[PDB]
Amino acid sequence: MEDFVRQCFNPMIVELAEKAMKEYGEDPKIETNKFAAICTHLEVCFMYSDGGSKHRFEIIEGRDRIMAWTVVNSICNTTGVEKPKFLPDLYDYKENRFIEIGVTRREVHIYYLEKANKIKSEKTHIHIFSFTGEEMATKADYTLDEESRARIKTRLFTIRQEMASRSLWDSFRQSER
Amino acid sequence: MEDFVRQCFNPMIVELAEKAMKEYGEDPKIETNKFAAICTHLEVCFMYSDGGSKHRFEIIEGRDRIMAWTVVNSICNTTGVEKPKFLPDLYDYKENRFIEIGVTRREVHIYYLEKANKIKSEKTHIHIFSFTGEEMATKADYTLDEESRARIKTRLFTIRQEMASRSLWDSFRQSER
Ligand SMILES: O=C(O)c1nc([C@@H]2CCCN2C(=O)COc2cccc3ccccc23)[nH]c(=O)c1O
Ligand SMILES: O=C(O)c1nc([C@@H]2CCCN2C(=O)COc2cccc3ccccc23)[nH]c(=O)c1O
Ligand SMILES: [Mn+2]
Ligand SMILES: [Mn+2]
Ligand SMILES: [Mn+2]
Ligand SMILES: [Mn+2]
Repeated sequence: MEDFVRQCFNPMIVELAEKAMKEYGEDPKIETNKFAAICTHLEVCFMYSDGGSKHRFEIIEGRDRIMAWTVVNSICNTTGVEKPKFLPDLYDYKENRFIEIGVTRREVHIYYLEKANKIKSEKTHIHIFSFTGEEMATKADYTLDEESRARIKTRLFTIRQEMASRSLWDSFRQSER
Repeated sequence: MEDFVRQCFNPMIVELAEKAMKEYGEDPKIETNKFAAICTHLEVCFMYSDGGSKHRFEIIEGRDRIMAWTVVNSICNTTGVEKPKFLPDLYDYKENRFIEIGVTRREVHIYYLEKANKIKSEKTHIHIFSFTGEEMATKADYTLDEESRARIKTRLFTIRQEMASRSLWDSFRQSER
């Protein structure tokens, strides 16, 4: 599974995931499933910010803590939108809202409720994806066009198939909570 | 001059410049001219990467050292281009070359020679801008279109005028070497 991650994900995503795990005392060599989950979530967030017009989204995930809050606070001062208690993943300049992106191996509705009642913030938009092709967003507002969401859902589908071909999918799908 | 920097530059550029100065033992409150020079160089590099087609440029400046070399090494493994000895500022996916960007207050030809004989690498492309409107590149290959270079040269012109209106230009133009 470790060799699959460094093979199907770019070195920039792999390095970001390795730093996030080591910041919590986890070895990517041992918790290889969470290693892949972080890479997958990072890849989806980067594809999400490329699926609209130019400069429509500001990336917050992947940045270090100080720069991430520098971007968040700069937006709240310029646009007046409320400041989130936790770091979101994107900001929609067109819709004037923060975006939280989730990638689940289980069911898409369980992850939305778990992330909605955990974020608590009324303004932050939520958009969940899954490896089987489902997606659900806040109030059915999927932000992106059907073509940009299709390449994200197809990308997750391709990842699921490659690990299934490598007999790594069921161990990955199982270890989510 | 310190109040001008935090006013005319976004908080993301200001925070990046403050970190770069503190990594060398310099206080942005005292060396305010180098504080502005770092912000200006960062702003030009970010506008440069927005002046072509989407995904035409990869940003290397502004990243921390580990991520910057992660991007550089990933490009040298994917495209086979030679690995630079020093971190460049951008990579041109269309031209398959690294880009070094310079912003000088003096003359544009002195800065090109000083940066050419210092980089020594034959493949790295050089592109210098100035606050008065001059620009020169490697072998007259300016990479960008005249419209994208115009908004960069106009931006530097606007910066020069605001500090001149604040009686800060001549102290800034003088402290370059
Ligand atoms: O998309 C998501 O599900 C998502 N979830 C989070 C949650 C809730 C807030 C904190 N947190 C973390 O995961 C912190 O990191 C670790 C938490 C626990 C164990 C970890 C082990 C290795 C690496 C990171 C870890 N934070 C988001 O920014 C986000 O996008
Ligand atoms: O554009 C350019 O002129 C440009 N110049 C450089 C030069 C040469 C390589 C090192 N270096 C530095 O400036 C390092 O930082 C400090 C060097 C010295 C003093 C400093 C004080 C405060 C903050 C940074 C400082 N490096 C580029 O990446 C680049 O883009
Ligand atoms: Mn996140
Ligand atoms: Mn997320
Ligand atoms: Mn540089
Ligand atoms: Mn430079």
